[PDB]
Amino acid sequence: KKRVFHFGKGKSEGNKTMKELLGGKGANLAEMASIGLSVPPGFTVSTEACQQYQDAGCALPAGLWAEIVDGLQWVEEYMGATLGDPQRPLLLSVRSGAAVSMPGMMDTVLNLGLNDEVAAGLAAKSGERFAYDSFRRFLDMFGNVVMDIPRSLFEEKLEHMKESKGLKNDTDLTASDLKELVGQYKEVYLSAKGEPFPSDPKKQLELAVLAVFNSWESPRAKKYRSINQITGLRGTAVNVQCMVFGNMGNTSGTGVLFTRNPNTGEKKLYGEFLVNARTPEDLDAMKNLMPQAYDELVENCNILESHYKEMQDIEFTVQENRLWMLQCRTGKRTGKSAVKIAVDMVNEGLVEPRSAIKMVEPGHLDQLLHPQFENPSAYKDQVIATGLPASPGAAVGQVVFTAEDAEAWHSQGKAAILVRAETSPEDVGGMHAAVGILTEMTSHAAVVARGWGKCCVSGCSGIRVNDAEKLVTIGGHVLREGEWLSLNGSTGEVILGKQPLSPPALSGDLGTFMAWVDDVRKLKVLANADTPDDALTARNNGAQGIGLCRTEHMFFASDERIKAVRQMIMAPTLELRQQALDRLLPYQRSDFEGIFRAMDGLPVTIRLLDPPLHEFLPEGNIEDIVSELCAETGANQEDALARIEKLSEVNPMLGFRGCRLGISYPELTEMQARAIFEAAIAMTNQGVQVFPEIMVPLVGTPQELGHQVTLIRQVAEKVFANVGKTIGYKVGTMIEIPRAALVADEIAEQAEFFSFGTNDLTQMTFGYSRDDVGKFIPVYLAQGILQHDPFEVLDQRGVGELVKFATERGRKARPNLKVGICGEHGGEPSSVAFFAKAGLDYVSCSPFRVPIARLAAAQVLV
Amino acid sequence: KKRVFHFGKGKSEGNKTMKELLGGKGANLAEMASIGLSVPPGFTVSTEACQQYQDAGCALPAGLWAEIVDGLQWVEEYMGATLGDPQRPLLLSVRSGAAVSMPGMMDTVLNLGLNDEVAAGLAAKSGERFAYDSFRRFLDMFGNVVMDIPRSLFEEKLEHMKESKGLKNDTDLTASDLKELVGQYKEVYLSAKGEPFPSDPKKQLELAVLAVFNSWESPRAKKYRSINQITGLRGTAVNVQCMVFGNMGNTSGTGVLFTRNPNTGEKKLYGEFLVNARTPEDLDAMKNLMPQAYDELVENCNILESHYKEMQDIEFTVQENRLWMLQCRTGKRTGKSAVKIAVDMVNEGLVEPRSAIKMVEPGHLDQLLHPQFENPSAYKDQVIATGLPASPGAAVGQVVFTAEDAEAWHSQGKAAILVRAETSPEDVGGMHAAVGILTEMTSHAAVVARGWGKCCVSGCSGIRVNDAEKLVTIGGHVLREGEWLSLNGSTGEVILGKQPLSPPALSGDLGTFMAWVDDVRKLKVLANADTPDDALTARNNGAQGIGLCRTEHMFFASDERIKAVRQMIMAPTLELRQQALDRLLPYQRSDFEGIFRAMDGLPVTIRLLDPPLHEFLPEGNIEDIVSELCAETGANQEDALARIEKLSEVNPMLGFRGCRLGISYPELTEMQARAIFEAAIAMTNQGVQVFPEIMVPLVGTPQELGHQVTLIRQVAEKVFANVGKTIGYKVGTMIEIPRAALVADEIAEQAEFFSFGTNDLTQMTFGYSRDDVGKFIPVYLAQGILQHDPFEVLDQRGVGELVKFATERGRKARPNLKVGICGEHGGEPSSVAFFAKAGLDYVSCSPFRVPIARLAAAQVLV
Ligand SMILES: [Mg+2]
Ligand SMILES: [Mg+2]
Repeated sequence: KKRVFHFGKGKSEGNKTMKELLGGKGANLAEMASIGLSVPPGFTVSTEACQQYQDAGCALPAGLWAEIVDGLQWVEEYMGATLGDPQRPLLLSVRSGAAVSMPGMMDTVLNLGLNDEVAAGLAAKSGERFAYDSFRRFLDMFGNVVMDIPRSLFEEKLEHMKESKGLKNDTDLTASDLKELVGQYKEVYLSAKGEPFPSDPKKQLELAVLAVFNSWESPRAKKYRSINQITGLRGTAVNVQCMVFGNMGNTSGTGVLFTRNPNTGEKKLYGEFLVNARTPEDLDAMKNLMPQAYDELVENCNILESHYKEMQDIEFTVQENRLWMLQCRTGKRTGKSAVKIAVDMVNEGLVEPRSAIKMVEPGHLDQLLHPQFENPSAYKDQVIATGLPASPGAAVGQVVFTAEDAEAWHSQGKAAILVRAETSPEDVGGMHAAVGILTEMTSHAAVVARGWGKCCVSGCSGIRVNDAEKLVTIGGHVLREGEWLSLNGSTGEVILGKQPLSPPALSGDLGTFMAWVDDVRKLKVLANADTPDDALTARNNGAQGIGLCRTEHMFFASDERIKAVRQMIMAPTLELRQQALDRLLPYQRSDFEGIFRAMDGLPVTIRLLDPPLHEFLPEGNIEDIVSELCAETGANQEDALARIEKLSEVNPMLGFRGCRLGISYPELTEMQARAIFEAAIAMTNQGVQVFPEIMVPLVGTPQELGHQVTLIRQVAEKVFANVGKTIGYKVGTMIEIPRAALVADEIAEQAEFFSFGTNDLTQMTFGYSRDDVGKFIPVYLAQGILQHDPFEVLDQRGVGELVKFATERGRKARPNLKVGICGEHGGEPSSVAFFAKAGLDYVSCSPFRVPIARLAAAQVLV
Repeated sequence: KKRVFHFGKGKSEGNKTMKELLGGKGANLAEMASIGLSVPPGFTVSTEACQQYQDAGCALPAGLWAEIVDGLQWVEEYMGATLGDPQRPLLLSVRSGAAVSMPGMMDTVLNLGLNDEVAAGLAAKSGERFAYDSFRRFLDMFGNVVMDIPRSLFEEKLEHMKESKGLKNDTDLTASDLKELVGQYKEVYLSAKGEPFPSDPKKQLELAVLAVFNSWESPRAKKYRSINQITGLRGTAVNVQCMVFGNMGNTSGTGVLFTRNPNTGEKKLYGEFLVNARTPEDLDAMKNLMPQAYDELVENCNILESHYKEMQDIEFTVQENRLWMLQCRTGKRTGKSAVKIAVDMVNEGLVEPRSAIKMVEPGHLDQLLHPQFENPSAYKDQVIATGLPASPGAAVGQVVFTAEDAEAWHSQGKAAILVRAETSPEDVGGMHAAVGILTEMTSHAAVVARGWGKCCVSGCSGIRVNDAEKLVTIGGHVLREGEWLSLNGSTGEVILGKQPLSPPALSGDLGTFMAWVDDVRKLKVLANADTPDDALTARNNGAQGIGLCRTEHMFFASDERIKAVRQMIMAPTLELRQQALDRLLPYQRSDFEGIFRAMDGLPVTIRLLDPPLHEFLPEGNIEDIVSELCAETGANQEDALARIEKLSEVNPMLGFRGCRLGISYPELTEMQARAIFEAAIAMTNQGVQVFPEIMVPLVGTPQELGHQVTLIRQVAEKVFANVGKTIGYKVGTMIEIPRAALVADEIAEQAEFFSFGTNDLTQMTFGYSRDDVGKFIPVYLAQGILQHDPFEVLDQRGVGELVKFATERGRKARPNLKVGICGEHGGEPSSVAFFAKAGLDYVSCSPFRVPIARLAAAQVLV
């Protein structure tokens, strides 16, 4: 067989490697057959046959039809049926298929080899209504796809029939009605084509083949190929196969199933079977009717899992007590099911760890990191609305309408659902105290929740929040302060009442799976945390330390801390401006001690003040901003106003911030370094292992870094002397300025470690203000100008080149330079993959993204 | 002579090439002597002698003193005088000097070999008061620099003498008073050193030599060397020479001069001579007293110019009818003098063009591009204040206090001086109409003037501008509207009245000099102009076309045009938003026709709209902004407010601007392209040669550029068809986004030319908001973190690498890719030099910077 390959249970001339000749689908059919799967017999016309076709004057090649006939004869003899015979009928299916995906190809044609005589022979065991309904559809399909007859001509008589009969929803058409349409359809063949419908099965087949070959050069198919610059190909193949039915009596039927439970992972066939074809009946009912069939099904499923090393979602049809395998694909499943299956298959000795790692997707794993309801279905009779999955996870708490109230609930150890028509940066404190957030995937609330791993249903516009009064209008029900409400941040649903939460998992399979993940990955995964509590949550999620502790975020923690910063900025005498810095030192030192204890034994990287001073000022009308500052700091109006204007900036993202501030106000960096080293020593004295790292933000030259490094080392010497003890530590820098990447060799002389700030790097490289990019990104994506939003998915070609240059040049200067990334791409699978192959030492992300990062760092290596 | 080289008129063992052994100064002295200059005889101790010194146990090397003695004997026999002899006295000078500049070295010591006996022998012909005053100074100097005796010990007796005598301003001290101090000074030698002042000339010399060798390892000298990582050196040399005086009678004197007039360039000795030493007398008086001397001077000057190929500023001393050449250096001169001298020296066959080009500095040339007063001195008795040279040039006009009034004066063809305590972006229209600007080098007014080439004296804080009333308080005089006032933007002066302006130059020397400049340069120099009048001013300054015409600046031209843009932004129906665009089309088309005619025969590159739409909105309180917009566009309050907020941005430099706007609102780019092509055809039909170029701003990907290019080419096809004519044109892009540089190979597929926008490129590369960088740049420069402001002087190491990468990769893709730069570095000498060697095709700057650019593009090549 050089152009036509037949195939059947345990028989096939082709093999799984011939994707070129047999096309993707052909090669798979051959493989499925080659391993003993009960697949209806058939044959495949190679892509060469399609090439010789278009080349030999775009006409049917010599000898092909001969081989095709051999194939069919082989299939007929195999199935115990013949093409165009009422007694022993043989109906076929004709599908196309290239080596790769390709649109515009001839649509699948079912039940070929059918005619008035065969249709009657079919009504025999399957029924009359089914036979002629099928004959009608075939005439339509074969006519439109093979003969190029407008479907409209056919639909013109189908609806013109109801206009006389009495219905429009086809299903009422009786047997005779169908026979009448069959006649009317054939006349369409004479009216449109001039000639009659080919009643000879062989003629149909021939045409169908030619129809497929011609589909390779179709408009859609060529545009597609022309767009992706797809060349070499050679054409499409022709996959022919036998039709089968489960309506030839009670000794037949159809069913679908997952070789394993797609929700729990339990190793048990999970599906349903329909007898003679109503509503489905479970599997156990099949064997109790078709024993030899159910047994064949079982052996088929075992084969699938043994060979494909994966759970399968299939469609089978048992015809007259004989089972048939029609469709098989890797089965979708929940994360719970994904992890259990991966682990059982390893324990079963079916797959090894390195392969199991690829069986759990980031989406699967995410599901297991947040609490979930016990039965999202059991509460269908209670759902009262649906919004957007701003942040996955299940939550149950009492309704509240203010951050302050949420915080209050939290302080009493109680669960509250914060509900606000919309949120603001001032409610952030309450949003963290709430067990769930609900507002009337891109909303600013959603983003915040995700990092915390907090449930949040945003964009639920079908809601009205009554503030004056303490109630909210949602769906048809009204909820008032104190009433229970459930939120599903994964589905976006807003159930009513107190739905149950699945209890902690005891299987240990997640722990088992993750140990493989951690064994395989080379990248370390750190966490971005600014508080002792987040440090703990990061450690519990497997973080190997803290790659980024943002000191500015340690002040927006309380009104008191914020006022303290303002006092600093408004100081009149250095005698007081130092007193204000001294005040900030305790807050810092206290927070660092807490973070260090939580990270006992792990490296902790703390970044020097980065935001422009303007950020720590009240917001609102200028007059009011001035009033608040005077009351909070003791400054007069003139000075306050002058100071506010002086701190104002046109482009704050590139203004007076980062090391520029640290360099201009040395005392600031000296205060933070003192706070760090003193906290470190205090915790060491209590037996905590502390490995502090100090990082300088927004550096663009070696000089800026050197200046800050000198300051840090000086403070370290004094603190160590004053406390009579010394501990190791490291000084490093952020690489978020494109210039820094360019002169990374020079910068590496002073920095012991590099930490890419791809957020800022992406902003400066693209010249994109993330704060304002929302005004044109949608258009860029819609227009194909951008493939992905650079802020979510690392732009490997651009930003990526700078990361590579910087990494290479920095390590050439300091061979053991530690290199990481703390931008948000640090928790994004495709970005993490790029960082791994770029040779970075680690990635650092939010606490709850840590497991995802770990998974991604392993998957890229296997 | 292997360690000590003597030298005299036409005699010297060393030569101009021995900068290593003889040090920079030694080699020069040798060269000066080697060509027959009348330089007092002397000798130089090689740097080896200094090395052997520090190495042989930091002590005087063997044989050296022997050679030193040979040298002195040679000099004595040469001069007809002996060391330590009253009758035939010989006084020496001892200077240090390495191969390169080096601070911390032993200070120059004059009149060595002096004592009580010699001092008397000196009082003989020079006088008593001079002799002992010199002896006193020598004792002091020799004691402090050679014996390490605190000057304080000496000054303690110098002021303690006046406390008894009766004066403090040394010059009254009589001969005997000096003799008394001489005695008191020597006692300081016994009190401080223990031993007496070495009265033996030979001992002094020896010590002096050792003093110099020891100066190489001095604190200051080592820190300096340690900072610049200066190695290899080997030490400093010792230059010894004979002293000479012009106070030994009427047959002696001293004088200084320029071999050519430093103000006009006239080939005539320009200087003054002082007899026996009062107030100086001109040169002609020298010959009429010392003929053989004046004749020697003449031959010396001719030699200097013949050998050094440059005008010289010197100091000479004629002692007893014998001339001596003491100091020679290239003479400072005005730009007028620089150009005339360079051109005459070529005509004289003294230097060739390639060398003359290096004789005129950018500062020199700048002086000749703007009008100047006839005699800044003649108006000294009229100056009434002094400020900052915000923008060079002389200006004479009537005082006015509003832009509107300046514009009014201009419309009547009259000269006005705009005077405002400070200026704003709204007065820009009047500032251009004024012939001069004056406000009460970094002020925003100054910068603006420079481009226009307009006179401006900013920062003249000693001024009070009375608005209510139409007068201004300056100096002691009060000026009211209409009164004449003169401004010097070069000096910063504010003369009173109507001072005369030098008439146009007729020499033709500037034209001659510039033709050499233009012959040598390879870079073409284009101009940045947005109006027909600026295009003309650029052409008159030698611009070879327009590298950048900013279309946004073509709208801030008149209230009407600005309102038209606002109407566009506030359009309610597309039926009107197009009517608003149609309105903008005429303004554009009309301006382009004008620009094209002025640039007949030269390429004109026009850039698509670049500023964020927010920029075209009124400024002020929000409520007022809304009111104005409603009145100007017909919008209601709600919509106006919504629109204003919607256009607001956090970081406008990286927001919704440039091609992002052109891509999101295609009609905008279609309107501009139509305007361009229609203007081009209209002018071609009138016989003007038009070579239009369309440039796409702020591109970061090939896709953004392709999208805009497609739009442009479509409009070009329609316009050419509608007008039945076709002309050539080009499409290109700005390279101001770091990412664009990185993917310049891809971008080059669509762009026919690259134009670097180093302003923006520098902002994104450094992450510097130029609008806000002023808050830390001063500190960075003061702290040595930055060498230069990157926005003025191209950062070759960083921004420069991106320019190189982009240029190389872009040309590899499109070999004939035209590559230029239009950022401000395009007119900065060191930046222009970098662009030339980077292989760019051209630079484009403001109109009046064009000649400077041309000069710089030539100087880098010779
Ligand atoms: Mg950052
Ligand atoms: Mg720009």
